[PDB]
Amino acid sequence: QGDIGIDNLRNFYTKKDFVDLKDVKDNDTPIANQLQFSNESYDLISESKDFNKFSNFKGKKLDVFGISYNGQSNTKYIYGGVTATNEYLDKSRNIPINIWINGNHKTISTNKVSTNKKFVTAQEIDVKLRKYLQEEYNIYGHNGTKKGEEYGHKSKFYSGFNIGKVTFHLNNNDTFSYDLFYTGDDGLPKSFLKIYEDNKTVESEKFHLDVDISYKA
Amino acid sequence: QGDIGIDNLRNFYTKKDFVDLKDVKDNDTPIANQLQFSNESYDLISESKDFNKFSNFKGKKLDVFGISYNGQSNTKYIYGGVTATNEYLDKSRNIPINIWINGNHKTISTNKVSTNKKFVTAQEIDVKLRKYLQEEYNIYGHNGTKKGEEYGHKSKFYSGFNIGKVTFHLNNNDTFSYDLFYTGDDGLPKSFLKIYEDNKTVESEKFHLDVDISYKA
Ligand SMILES: [Cl-]
Ligand SMILES: [Cl-]
Ligand SMILES: [Cl-]
Ligand SMILES: [Cl-]
Ligand SMILES: [Cl-]
Ligand SMILES: [Cl-]
Ligand SMILES: [Cl-]
Ligand SMILES: [Cl-]
Ligand SMILES: [Cl-]
Ligand SMILES: [Cl-]
Ligand SMILES: [Cl-]
Ligand SMILES: [Cl-]
Ligand SMILES: [Cl-]
Repeated sequence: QGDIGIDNLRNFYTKKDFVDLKDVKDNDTPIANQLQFSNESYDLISESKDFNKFSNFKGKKLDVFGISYNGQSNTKYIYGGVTATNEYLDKSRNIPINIWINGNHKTISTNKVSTNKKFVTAQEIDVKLRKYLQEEYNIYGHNGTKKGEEYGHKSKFYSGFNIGKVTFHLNNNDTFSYDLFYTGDDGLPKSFLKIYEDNKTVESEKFHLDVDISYKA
Repeated sequence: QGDIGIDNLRNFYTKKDFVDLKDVKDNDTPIANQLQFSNESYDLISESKDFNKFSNFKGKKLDVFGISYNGQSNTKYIYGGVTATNEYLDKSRNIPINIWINGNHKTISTNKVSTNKKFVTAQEIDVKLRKYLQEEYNIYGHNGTKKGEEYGHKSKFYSGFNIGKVTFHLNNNDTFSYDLFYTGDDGLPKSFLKIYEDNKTVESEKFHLDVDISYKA
């Protein structure tokens, strides 16, 4: 009856704790499309369509960041999220953001959207960004504060917004974008998180974000 | 270590065959809190905290319905489950159900939740209901079909749900409820089935069910 994608976007992007593993050794299985990181409670399984990258990462110490969802028994899944552990930046870089809210542009940078990775996954930046947008603009509704109240509750999220895009602007002239309100075919994380299966990375010092949020009735 | 309550709720409510005995004579023991029904393989022992009811039932022909669990040697236990054999309905009555799934209400009646007893145990209705909810909504996970796939697998049951209630609405009214995810203190049937020890009955023609299933992390 309902759209499970609404609660799932809000939960998985803004309430559930992100995966944040540093310098963890992959288990080096024969599985071509997965890396696997074991701990005392569960195994985290990363899936990617970049088999060549994953082959190179087999048995290496790696960083993992993003959104996980439940697997059978003591397993959890994440799409991509994996980076190498060869070099880092000397400190956290806050990613510069150009943001348009109902067509009105401003700029912001925040400790809440930052990385010290030399190459960071687009996933890590995106999930941090959406958590921040929920905090500041209540984009998915029910953020639990008064921040973003000025935009109303007209959308099916009980928010002011139902259209939005994050655009990664590379030093290039290249870009790529994700839809902030994409719920996949069924509103389930196995579907909507699949956008991260390329394990796309960006050079952290050499990109910025353009963000757009709006409403259409 | 795991939560044995997960597998036990799934097994005892949805895989293990329910006790369904009709017009069986109690053995008329001196035991105040138990009735006993003997067959060629084992004795089924019903336990209740309603000593007055059990005293009245001693040595009578009775109906027994619910969930049994293992006793020593050739014995099995059930909490309550016992009704008299004086009168019945002319055919089975499907119990009307109001159900909320993630806050969305609909109505259903089904042959799978029905009784022809004039007074039926809340136990019989509850266990039938939960088997039906597993079939239709995969509430306890691993139902073995695609029904309920649309709710996902985020919960520790590998299902879309971790909060739920069945409410018996009497026509007076008077309600009482059971928690659909209660596992008792230890996850064992001797514990979680104890909710049925009152041998509570309802007048079958004069009640309906309100059911609520949802998820929180
Ligand atoms: Cl499981
Ligand atoms: Cl990398
Ligand atoms: Cl509004
Ligand atoms: Cl909307
Ligand atoms: Cl709402
Ligand atoms: Cl999809
Ligand atoms: Cl780049
Ligand atoms: Cl069993
Ligand atoms: Cl009775
Ligand atoms: Cl009917
Ligand atoms: Cl899910
Ligand atoms: Cl859970
Ligand atoms: Cl009643």
